Amino acid sequence: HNQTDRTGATALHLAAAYSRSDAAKRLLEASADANIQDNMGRTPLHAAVSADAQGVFQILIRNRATDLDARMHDGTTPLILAARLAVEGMLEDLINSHADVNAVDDLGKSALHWAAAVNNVDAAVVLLKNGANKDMQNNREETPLFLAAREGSYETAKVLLDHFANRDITDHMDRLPRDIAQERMHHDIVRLLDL
Amino acid sequence: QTDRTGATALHLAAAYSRSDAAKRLLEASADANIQDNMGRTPLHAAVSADAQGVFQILIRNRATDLDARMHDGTTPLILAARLAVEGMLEDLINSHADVNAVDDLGKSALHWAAAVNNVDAAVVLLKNGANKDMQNNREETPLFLAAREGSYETAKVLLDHFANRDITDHMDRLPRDIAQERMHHDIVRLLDL
Repeated sequence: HNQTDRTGATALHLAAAYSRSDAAKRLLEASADANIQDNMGRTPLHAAVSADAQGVFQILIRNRATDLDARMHDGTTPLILAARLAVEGMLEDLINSHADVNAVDDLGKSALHWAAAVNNVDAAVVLLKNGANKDMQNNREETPLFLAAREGSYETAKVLLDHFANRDITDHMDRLPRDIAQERMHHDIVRLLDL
Repeated sequence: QTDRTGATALHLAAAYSRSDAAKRLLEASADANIQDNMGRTPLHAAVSADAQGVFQILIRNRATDLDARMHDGTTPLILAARLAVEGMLEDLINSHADVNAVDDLGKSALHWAAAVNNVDAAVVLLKNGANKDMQNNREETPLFLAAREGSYETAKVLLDHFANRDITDHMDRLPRDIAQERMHHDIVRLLDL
């Protein structure tokens, strides 16, 4: 019931991963724990996001006891995961359900850092519109703009610059976003930063 | 809905303990917090009907406002306190309802429990951080209200919680004075202990 398999997956994890809406509801009605962590610290909500299981995702976010800010064993939250995976809708649904927009994983990266690293531009816009700290530094003193520049995420770097993200905040080695873009040969980003 | 009393389908599911209906409406994105003519949401109606199945469905639904106010400021917790329904007041508290919210007369759920001598609710409320000394608009503490209404069991609870017996109403009456006035002999002697 709250019994797990070899991967630490409960029945509720499996419903998430397999898109079993009804099984998910019966489990939750029977007081099944919504926040049990599997071997990687994923709760069923992490699993619903990874599986892009829209039905179970909606059931889990509607359930008041679900921890929308639950952390995997590397501090990854459902919001960071949705940002990284670029699944449709879930990112904005979590935000509208009051997930913490500025929570960070264990390396100090927020959902916006990750939207920038993977060039998930729609996620960055939604995050920025809902109070994401555009100039947040992670443990390595990297801002989302720094990561965009490093990864060649032109479209997301442009959204951040249009939101007046601070282009002079350097990383732990004193590198500007312009510097890391130049080192990594992202000439288009260098040009964008020079405008 | 809404209908003639201002009841949506979800109010009616609450009033008649229809759990299947309530679940179906919520999963179809019905607004959990529509007020009827008296300012009741489906959650107030479930408390009033003592509808345990629908009550549980509603409180497990994230978007339900557990602290919703009727037109006199009555919250679900206050209503559960007044009515002395089983289970519901504790479940609201455990779901993080505001223990210290007040109706428009400034009465908290603890004020009400004292007034109706709902001693179990007083114990639960005090255990979860209720202000034992909170004064309402008329400057009445829950101890004062227990004293006035002859609520021995609840006045004992609040005294055991070191409620301040010296706090007076707007006419500067002690709980001891009002018990004396209303000839609640058990309370006066309770208070002289």
